[PDB]
Amino acid sequence: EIVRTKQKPMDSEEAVLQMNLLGHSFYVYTDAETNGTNIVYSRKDGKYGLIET
Repeated sequence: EIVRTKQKPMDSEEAVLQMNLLGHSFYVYTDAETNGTNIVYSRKDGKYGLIET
């Protein structure tokens, strides 16, 4: 419910909320304290996963 434009930093829990509001399987964003690019995504067993940098 808030995007920049195809072609703000948040923590893991907030990215997941955005990931689902849009209905995506993964979401790329910038981390708050590290300021690095992270990726949260849904795993098959229902749990969430996160990739760093």
